[PDB]
Amino acid sequence: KGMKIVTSFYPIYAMVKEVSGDLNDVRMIQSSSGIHSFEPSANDIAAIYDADVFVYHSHTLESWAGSLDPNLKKSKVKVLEASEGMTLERVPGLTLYDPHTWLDPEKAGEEAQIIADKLSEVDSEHKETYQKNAQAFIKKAQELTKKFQPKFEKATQKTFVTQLTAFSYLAKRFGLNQLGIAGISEPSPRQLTEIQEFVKTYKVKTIFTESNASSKVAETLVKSTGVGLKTLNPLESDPQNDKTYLENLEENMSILAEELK
Ligand SMILES: [Zn+2]
Ligand SMILES: [Zn+2]
Ligand SMILES: [Zn+2]
Ligand SMILES: [Zn+2]
Ligand SMILES: [Zn+2]
Ligand SMILES: [Zn+2]
Ligand SMILES: [Zn+2]
Ligand SMILES: [Zn+2]
Ligand SMILES: [Zn+2]
Ligand SMILES: [Zn+2]
Ligand SMILES: [Zn+2]
Ligand SMILES: [Zn+2]
Repeated sequence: KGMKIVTSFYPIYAMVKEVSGDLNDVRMIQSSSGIHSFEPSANDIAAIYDADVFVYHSHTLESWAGSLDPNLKKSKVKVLEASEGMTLERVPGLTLYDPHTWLDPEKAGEEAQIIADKLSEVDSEHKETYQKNAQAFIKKAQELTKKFQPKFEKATQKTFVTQLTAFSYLAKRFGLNQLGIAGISEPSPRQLTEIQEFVKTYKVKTIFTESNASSKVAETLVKSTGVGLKTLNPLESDPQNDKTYLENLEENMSILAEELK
């Protein structure tokens, strides 16, 4: 029992719980369905306003976080932006940035260090603990990287196609390249030829889709490309299981390393 913390979505909950080292109680706004386009409910906003601290990933994703001001209401709350001053990257083809930072383990460690630095500024008593826990995270996240950097170096092919384009940072970590499919749901006889040419050019043996994807899109994908489907998890929603955040990242990069080697 300590500071009452409430987080936006899963990865923030996980990072705050790993940095806090169970020093205090942490909760998460239960974001039904999508977190990428979601404005909070009455209970959620009222409960974050009655909490010791509420932390969110970035203003480029949780736009509704900047609409808060405890000074003009119940002001028990400290609003922390876990990714303040991080180096995000514009989206190709165009100001909009790609907020999917947390999928890169080293960038996840960067965000965890920021979280620890901002949480020790609010909880002096236990700063030595925060800085400690985070510094262990950085180590693990580092080890993980060194575990996969070589097998992705030996990787024959370094490109993967996905229905969910949320892995730019994970790809840049290991020198890979992600691409997207240009057919969504009933494709034309011309779009079919184009997709065949695309699958040929890039020698695509498998198309990746969001975890718990819809069946209607998977069916048309398999029918249009002619290849099987594997699953990648953006961790936008807590996959209820007993695995640690870095283990959930290792899962994604294991799937990738198997497909590419
Ligand atoms: Zn208290
Ligand atoms: Zn989604
Ligand atoms: Zn997303
Ligand atoms: Zn910001
Ligand atoms: Zn950075
Ligand atoms: Zn001290
Ligand atoms: Zn404390
Ligand atoms: Zn490195
Ligand atoms: Zn399903
Ligand atoms: Zn869990
Ligand atoms: Zn491991
Ligand atoms: Zn899993």
